[PDB]
Amino acid sequence: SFTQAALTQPSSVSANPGETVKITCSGGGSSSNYGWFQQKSPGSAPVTVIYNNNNRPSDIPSRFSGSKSGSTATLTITGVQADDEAVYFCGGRDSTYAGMFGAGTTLTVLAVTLDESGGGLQTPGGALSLVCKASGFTFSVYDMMWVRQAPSKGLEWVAGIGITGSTYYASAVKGRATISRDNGQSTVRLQLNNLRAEDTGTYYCARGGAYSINKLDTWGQGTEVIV
Amino acid sequence: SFTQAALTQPSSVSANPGETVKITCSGGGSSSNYGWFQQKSPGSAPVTVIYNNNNRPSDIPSRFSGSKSGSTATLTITGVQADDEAVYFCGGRDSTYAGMFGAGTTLTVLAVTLDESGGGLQTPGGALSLVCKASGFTFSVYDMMWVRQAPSKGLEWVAGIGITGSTYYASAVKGRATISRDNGQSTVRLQLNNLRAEDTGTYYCARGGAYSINKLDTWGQGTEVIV
Ligand SMILES: [Cl-]
Ligand SMILES: [Cl-]
Ligand SMILES: [Cl-]
Ligand SMILES: [Cl-]
Ligand SMILES: [Cl-]
Ligand SMILES: [Cl-]
Repeated sequence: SFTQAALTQPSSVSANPGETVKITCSGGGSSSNYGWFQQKSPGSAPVTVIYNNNNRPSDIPSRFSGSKSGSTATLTITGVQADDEAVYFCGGRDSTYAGMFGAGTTLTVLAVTLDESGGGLQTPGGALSLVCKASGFTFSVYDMMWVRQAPSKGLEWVAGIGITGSTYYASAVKGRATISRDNGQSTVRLQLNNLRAEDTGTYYCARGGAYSINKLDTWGQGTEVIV
Repeated sequence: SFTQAALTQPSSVSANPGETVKITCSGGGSSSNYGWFQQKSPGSAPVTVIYNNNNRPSDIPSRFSGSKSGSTATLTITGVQADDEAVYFCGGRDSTYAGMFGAGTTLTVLAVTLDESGGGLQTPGGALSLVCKASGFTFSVYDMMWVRQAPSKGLEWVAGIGITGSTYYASAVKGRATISRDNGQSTVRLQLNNLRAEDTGTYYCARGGAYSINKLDTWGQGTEVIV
């Protein structure tokens, strides 16, 4: 718990389209081999791009290749495309019978919008603060609201705010929630305290209504909250 | 908490490609209006397809239309495509200042694979059982393993099983985990007890190695576990 050992790989690498990118990883047991796994977003499942140092799965383009040299391995992507943007995890094993990963290398390849943040792990009885940053429109003339969705459940209205600052809250969160807006920063904020397990879920900000869900024309991508 | 009121919409509707589908929803305050939101998978953010009874956002095809009649509204999709498969939520407001949703209507439009299930919400100190169902290959001749990923963290090896039944566990779960396989049912099972918050995350089954992550050529889609 207070100790960890992982494979070493770089945090990030940037490339223009069409370039050849190489990412190297080191560590693992002395005779170990290596694989590489692509995860295009934290919510998508990894896929293998290279296994056993240098083999491609059938569904992977030939522009992906790999090699091993000693206790290092290298992933090469020729002709990088925007679609190749992802975190690439190396994996292998230690000198014992345990699997090991690297921390992952993020590959970066060099309109009305709403962007939520502030979620993550939370303690029962604790509090959270979510913020949505809007852009691409006159923020001050729109009502805004938050909607959430518990794991394997439907959409639930949480709170909303009108253009004169009137606020409205769902019974589920009454007494514990505060929604506010900062027209200068084009942000809306949702504070929620005395967290319960029922507060767990994905939280979306959306534009157009405060309590009138029918007026919503634009949704953020959400932020996950786990109590 | 022991009471709920929502808009009424049907659980599901099935259609062949090219058909015109209509889904109707009822309820809400007497003068309320309605919107419709598409969610293609529980992990993707909703998007508005209709708002204010009958308006389409600019990025939505004209094959989507809506109408309101009294305290009912209807979503129509002409020329349904496979890509239209999704849950469609209606939304509006009550007679008071609160937003309301329906439970959502699932639209159904009429190889080596691994499919995990058994996750969801869990209580600290409780236990869980995840199962992966394999198909498309001779299951009994492959090593299999589970990997997890905590919110906003990297991949972590959990446990693996070889073709002779040898099992291997990460230190994080030693004493609390049991991995098993049923070659007859092409399933692998991960039991985990005395759950801690650190056990929260998405859990993947993958084919090819028990502790040798480099041998993995195929990944499941994952199952989420929240303690
Ligand atoms: Cl070794
Ligand atoms: Cl207002
Ligand atoms: Cl409103
Ligand atoms: Cl009314
Ligand atoms: Cl074995
Ligand atoms: Cl192995």
